[PDB]
Parts: sequence; structure tokens; C-alpha cells
Amino acid sequence: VNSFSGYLKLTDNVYIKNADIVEEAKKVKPTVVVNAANVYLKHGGGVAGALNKATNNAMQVESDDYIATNGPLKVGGSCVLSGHNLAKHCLHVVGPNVNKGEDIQLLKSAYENFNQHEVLLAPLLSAGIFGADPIHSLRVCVDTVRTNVYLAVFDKNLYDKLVSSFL
Ligand SMILES: CC[C@@H](O)[C@H]1CCCN1c1ncnc2[nH]ccc12
Ligand SMILES: [Cl-]
Repeated sequence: VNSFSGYLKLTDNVYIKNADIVEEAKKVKPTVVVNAANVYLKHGGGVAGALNKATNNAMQVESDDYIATNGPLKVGGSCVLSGHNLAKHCLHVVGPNVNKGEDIQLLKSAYENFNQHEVLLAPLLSAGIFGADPIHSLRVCVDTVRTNVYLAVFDKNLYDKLVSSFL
């Protein structure tokens, strides 16, 4: 039993809700929140900008030190950093950016990072400004993640479309 509330069940392990991930994180304070990061951990907009803003820029300060030490992440890769005031940990995951020509096949690699954590609050990856189709991203999520994932979908119209077309 966990404290996530109001989710629709898609499969044994995947749950979905029309919600702002920032609000879900503040309310639930989960063990792991997933950020839809870029390789530079520059949290400018979308999920990352909103999460970082909610930490009063502490996420960005921590991230800049991470990059100065370790260099950029790989597309498809991840790192575990603090969740600040939103969660115990933040799993920063880089999906491919199709508007940059990056291989959409790397989206499966991105979701594989979720399997290192028993339970996560997450967005779909590679959608938003990363350019990919959210319907495809959900299929990859369901077919890749085996741990318990609670998906927060910001746009109500998209949520309704994802849950009406789900196979
Ligand atoms: C389908 C993927 C989409 O849901 C992602 C990509 C764009 C923004 N978005 C968000 N998701 C959840 N919570 C959010 N809070 C602020 C933004 C946001
Ligand atoms: Cl985004």
C-alpha cells in the first residue's frame, strides 16, 4: 500500500493520472520523482523547469556541481540526485530529443532506468518539447518498466486520449 490516490490502473505495474507532477510530488513526497532532463541538467522548462522552480533553484545548483564533476549524461541515461523538498530522491532521466535528431529507440533505454527503483512518480518521457508522440512513449513505458510507476500527465486532453486508445 502507498499514498498515491486517484490513479487509473493500466497494467499490473503502471498507473496514470491527469496531474501536474510538481503538485503530486509536493502532496505525496514520494521516494523517487523522475525528472525529464537533458544531458546538461539545464532545467529550463517543462517538467524540469517546473520541478527546479519548486525547489527554489536548489535542484539547478546541485545539478551544476554534478555536471562540473562528472560531465554530461548520455541520451538514454540517468543519475540519482536529491529530491529536495519534493521527494527523497530525483531520478534525472534523459529521453531522446527527436527535434535534435536523436534516435527514438533510445526512449526504451531511458525507461530502463526506472527498473532500478521499486516505485516512482514520473512523467512520460521524450514528449513535451522533446518532440515525441506521447502515445508512443506510453506504449514504450508499459512495455519496458516492470517496477511500479505512477504517471502524471499534465494535459487533460492528452490524458483522455492516452487512456481511451490504450491497448
Ligand atoms: C506527456 C508528457 C507531459 O505530461 C510533460 C512534458 C511537458 C510537460 N509535462 C508535464 N507533465 C507532468 N507534470 C508537469 N508539470 C509541469 C509540466 C508537466
Ligand atoms: Cl518537458
